Amino acid sequence: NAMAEIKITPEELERIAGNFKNAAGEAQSQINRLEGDINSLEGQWAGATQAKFRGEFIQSKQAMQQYIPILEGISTDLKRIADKFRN
Amino acid sequence: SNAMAEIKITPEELERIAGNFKNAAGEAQSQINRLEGDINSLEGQWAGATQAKFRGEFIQSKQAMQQYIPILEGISTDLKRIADKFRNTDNAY
Repeated sequence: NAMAEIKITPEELERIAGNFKNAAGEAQSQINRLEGDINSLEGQWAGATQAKFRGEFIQSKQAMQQYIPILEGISTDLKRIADKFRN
Repeated sequence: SNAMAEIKITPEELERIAGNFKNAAGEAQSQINRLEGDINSLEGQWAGATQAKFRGEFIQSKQAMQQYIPILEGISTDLKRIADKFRNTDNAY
């Protein structure tokens, strides 16, 4: 009985949409904290070293800036269908 | 502290920052894994274009994390390598 398929409802869709929205927020928080770490290294070692790490970090940030809107889009799509069920 | 004035960070400080990047890479992988579980849990209840819509959007999110995670891992690994190099002139003389 424990393994029964949980049937889709608007409540389930909104719950999972929430998971995606929350994941987007956590991801943003993470990149903010890591940026702080890279900022903290400025002036603490050779400029060539800082340039390499800043460059890598900006590449990671660009990947994150693609990722977050995709998660938000999934959340929106789930909510759109949830509203259909309710209406 | 380093013999060289230009180096204002200790090996242990670099290792700490490297730990933040490693933790972040782990957390990102755990996140995409749990979201994958969610998509997988719904997939069999969708059909046609709707099923494909969610599957494809999720694949796109997974691809973005496949860019992101190795960059963070690389930063962590490289910070630790530099820590090892700086150690030779840290509190040495």
